[PDB]
Amino acid sequence: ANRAGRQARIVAILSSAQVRSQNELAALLAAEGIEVTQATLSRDLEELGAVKLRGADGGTGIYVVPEDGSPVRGVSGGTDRMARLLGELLVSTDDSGNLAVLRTPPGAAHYLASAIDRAALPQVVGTIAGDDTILVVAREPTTGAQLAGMFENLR
Amino acid sequence: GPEVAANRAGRQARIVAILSSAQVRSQNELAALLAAEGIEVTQATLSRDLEELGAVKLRGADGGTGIYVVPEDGSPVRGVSGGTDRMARLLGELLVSTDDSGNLAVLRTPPGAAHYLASAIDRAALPQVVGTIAGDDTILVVAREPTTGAQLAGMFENLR
Amino acid sequence: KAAPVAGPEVAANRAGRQARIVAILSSAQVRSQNELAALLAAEGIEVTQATLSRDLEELGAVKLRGADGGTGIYVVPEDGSPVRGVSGGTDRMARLLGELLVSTDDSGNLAVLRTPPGAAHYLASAIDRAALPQVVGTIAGDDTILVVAREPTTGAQLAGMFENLR
Amino acid sequence: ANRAGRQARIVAILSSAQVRSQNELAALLAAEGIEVTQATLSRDLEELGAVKLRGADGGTGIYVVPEDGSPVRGVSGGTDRMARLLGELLVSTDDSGNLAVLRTPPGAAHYLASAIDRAALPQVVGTIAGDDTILVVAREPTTGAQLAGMFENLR
Amino acid sequence: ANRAGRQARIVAILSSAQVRSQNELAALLAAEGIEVTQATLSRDLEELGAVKLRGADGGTGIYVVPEDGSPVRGVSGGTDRMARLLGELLVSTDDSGNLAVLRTPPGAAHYLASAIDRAALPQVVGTIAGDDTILVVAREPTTGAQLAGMFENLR
Amino acid sequence: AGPEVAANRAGRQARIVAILSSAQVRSQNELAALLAAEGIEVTQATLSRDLEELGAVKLRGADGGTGIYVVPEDGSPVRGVSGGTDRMARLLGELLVSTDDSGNLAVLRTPPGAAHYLASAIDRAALPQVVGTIAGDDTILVVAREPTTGAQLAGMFENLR
DNA sequence: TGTTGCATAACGATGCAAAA
DNA sequence: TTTTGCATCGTTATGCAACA
DNA sequence: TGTTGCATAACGATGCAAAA
DNA sequence: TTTTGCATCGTTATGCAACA
DNA sequence: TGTTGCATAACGATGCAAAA
DNA sequence: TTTTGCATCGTTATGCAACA
Ligand SMILES: NC(=[NH2+])NCCC[C@H](N)C(=O)O
Ligand SMILES: NC(=[NH2+])NCCC[C@H](N)C(=O)O
Ligand SMILES: NC(=[NH2+])NCCC[C@H](N)C(=O)O
Ligand SMILES: NC(=[NH2+])NCCC[C@H](N)C(=O)O
Ligand SMILES: NC(=[NH2+])NCCC[C@H](N)C(=O)O
Ligand SMILES: NC(=[NH2+])NCCC[C@H](N)C(=O)O
Repeated sequence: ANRAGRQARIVAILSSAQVRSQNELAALLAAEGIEVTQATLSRDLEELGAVKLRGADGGTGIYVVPEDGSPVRGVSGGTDRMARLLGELLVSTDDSGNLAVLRTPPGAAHYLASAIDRAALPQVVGTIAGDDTILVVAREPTTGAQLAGMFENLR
Repeated sequence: GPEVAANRAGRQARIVAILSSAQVRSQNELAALLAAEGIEVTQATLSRDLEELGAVKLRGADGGTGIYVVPEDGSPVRGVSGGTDRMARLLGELLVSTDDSGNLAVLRTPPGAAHYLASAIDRAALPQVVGTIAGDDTILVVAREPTTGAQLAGMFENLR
Repeated sequence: KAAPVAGPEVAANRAGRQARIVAILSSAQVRSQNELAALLAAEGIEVTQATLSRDLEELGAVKLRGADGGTGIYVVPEDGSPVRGVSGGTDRMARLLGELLVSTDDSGNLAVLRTPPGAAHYLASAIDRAALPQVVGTIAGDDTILVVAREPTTGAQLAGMFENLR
Repeated sequence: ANRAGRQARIVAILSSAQVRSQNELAALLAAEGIEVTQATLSRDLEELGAVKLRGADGGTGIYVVPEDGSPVRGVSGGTDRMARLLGELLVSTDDSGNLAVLRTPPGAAHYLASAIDRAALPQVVGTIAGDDTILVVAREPTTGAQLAGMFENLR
Repeated sequence: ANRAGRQARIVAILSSAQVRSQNELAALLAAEGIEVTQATLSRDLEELGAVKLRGADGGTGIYVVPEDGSPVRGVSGGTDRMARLLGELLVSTDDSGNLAVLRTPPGAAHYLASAIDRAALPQVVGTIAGDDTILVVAREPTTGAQLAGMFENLR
Repeated sequence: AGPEVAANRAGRQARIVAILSSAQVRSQNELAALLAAEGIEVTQATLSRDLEELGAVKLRGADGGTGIYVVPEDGSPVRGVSGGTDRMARLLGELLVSTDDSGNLAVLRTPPGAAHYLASAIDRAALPQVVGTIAGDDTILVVAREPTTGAQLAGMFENLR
């Protein structure tokens, strides 16, 4: 029942049991020989990298050891990221009234359009993408003409 | 404007927004940043929300108390699956017909409803589905072997 | 036609029934609501004329006189081709609106609605059927809808309507 | 005699009033001088071509005179129609298992895919369209190979 | 003479070899008995209809004999073509400001929208298609109202 | 006085296909001229690299040798040849989230909206073992042609980034 | 049927003292 | 010098009732 | 890592003279 | 009368370095 | 809040007799 | 010879309660 030897037995338990909470982890260890208290397990999981992952509607969650690196890749970034994509797949800029008209390679529309929404520009009312064209609605007083050139200057 | 909504649709979309561009490490903290927009809700629902959103409190700070992150569509959380409570709702609201062929399950919906339903299915991340793909009034659900298309169709059927 | 024996298993709700209704009215000569209830029954779909009336009323179906004498047939306007002359329709749009509407905003003659991912097209469809006289038409992406207000109505004005209507 | 001068006054009433029912049409005529009974109005509207149109969720409906020709163009046809479209915009046919893979000109996918659904082929489980590609799922025992060639033979 | 018997042996070589260049075609013939020079082969391929086809990212290319007729069907035409499609699947025209609103049969949107882009109308800033609706952005001074009626007059 | 094109491949290429479609280009240097006629100055070196990635072919239209340039229209890939990975491999390591399979199907996942973009590069690749593709928003279905299997395709995409 | 607040149990991280 | 347990309190989950 | 220009080799079409 | 080779020059491909 | 059945009023088409 | 009204009955709409 060594200290560093206990954690190696925890890893195995997790990779074959839906461990709900730390209490139930004391049990899975208890009936297994090794016996500890909730407080200390919280410490092991801490340094063991383990986390409490769950499905999209999977209630409480389960403790599991992260594999490759990051267990979850959450929602994308902001402005600087859009700038990079923008320069990568922006074909042409144009405007008409409060409207800015972006043209992209076939199918690339939605991807770029999303990156734009992500940046949450205060001067933008929202976007709509087709296949090779995006409409960017500017909010008063800002004009589509402005946005048009605006996108240009970070392509 | 933009004038957010006074419902789950509005609040949730607003929730993911914040958690994405901020360092939220506690549910009550979220309730504060929401209040900072005229969005007042109790921690009870917030718990019910980011649980339906599939949000996880990953330890970013090298010490216990970590941050909140919401898995980006297309990149479901590796390891877990759970999620039906909602899919079951939309399923009894949008499902027109179930049918199958081979390892494929063919769901039908009203016009335009295709993508919406499939999204809830993707979040459900069912272990027996490899993934989904939607058109306008049709969804294809790829059953992962040895599970069959017929079998999937059955599930969707008696689950509404 | 659709049975779990040799075909697609229809649903036990409005979604399923309605989609099945339009199907029949399209490939058949239905001239009475009770007749519809029969052809539906012929598929294990049993419903009363009360709801059928509520259904094809929400579907925007009309009893056009095809037979040169009074008693005509039923037809459901094809999306993109709304009925010319009338507009009415909110009861449903109002429902989906309070369920899918994330945010309302505007600019010029445009009203910008936001929805959850994928919900864009679904909502816009209910709006198209509503055929509001002050909207020229709609167009949806994935999480965004553009509603073109017809002059002199303004984008701001439309945004307001959608707002307090949920 | 007079019976034909009355109908000309009915046309005008309709083009400027939300006439709900035939009773309320007797009223609109009554307070206007001309007076008749429900039974006969049913006859006038009959031969006048008038119909009771309504919005998608517009409740009861209103009597109106059809303009150009047909007031409403309802849901499309069936098999023979698909055949026409099919020959018009089908680029290539192929298959793999229970799957038939149709290729169309850019964007034409959804249109053709719809025409296919309309035909409601008993040997088809449903379709899904992208931009220039459609997937047609065949139902056992029918194979995608069959459908593939099937489409070919009516292009 | 023998000149007509050599080409028949070239056809076969091509239908079973990735012939990169004409030099390597002299070799494939050389070690086969028949021997000629680069200059003359250029002439044979010329009248043999053969062409140098290649994949989308398939480098140099390969000589192959066209089968049915045209080996490649390239990007679509221009204005007169759009006119044909336009009359075929245009449900209704309308406008609001610099915007023209086209309505099509379900799913037909993207197809027609593409044909419009193809015409590259100088008075058009670009288009965006949904399912049964297209938005056509006019460029100043041209108004959506103009475009709206413009489309009408070639339906 | 019009749409302001871009100063990159995205802009130039889209502009290239435009010209080749509505014109009779019979030489690469000629293209460089018509491009220059729009403030688009590039060397024949890249133009060669461009219309090679576009899959353009110099088909003999004029009854004599010197023919014109045509770019195959999406949905109508060139019959006979396949080649094309250099680009698909790029987008693949940039947009591919996860690979999975089932039966004759390969299921690729991408970020939101990226689905169609990736699938397009795959379609142009015209791989002999793929019958075709179809994309949603964050998912692509790749139909492997027998005897090739879905699992097999998944593998390829995997170790190719 | 779907949703939210309230009040309470369930659960996890950490200071501080004792033990190996 | 370090590790574990105790005890505490910040944090998250849920039965239940109210309401629409 | 992705891209473009430069300079150079690789490659293909054609006039002109000799050969079958 | 036609066909092939020589030689030439317009056309296309690429190693390499520069640059971001 | 969304939905469906039940029972009832609202509504429209038609046979048959009287009126212009 | 035709047109309108009466009266009837097939057809469609809805308040209300039950239920989820
Ligand atoms: N699917 C296509 N190839 N469409 C071509 C035209 C696209 C249209 N302008 C849009 O972005 O909506
Ligand atoms: N209204 C339409 N766009 N119909 C075409 C799409 C139909 C096809 N079953 C799909 O869901 O992809
Ligand atoms: N995942 C996505 N496809 N996002 C696109 C969002 C913006 C896009 N213009 C729309 O119509 O909503
Ligand atoms: N123009 C495009 N977006 N092409 C993408 C093609 C992807 C796939 N073959 C589909 O039809 O969905
Ligand atoms: N089947 C549908 N998606 N219908 C809704 C269409 C929404 C909008 N009118 C568009 O064309 O984009
Ligand atoms: N934002 C969305 N459209 N989500 C639904 C995605 C459904 C399916 N995975 C697809 O890619 O088509």
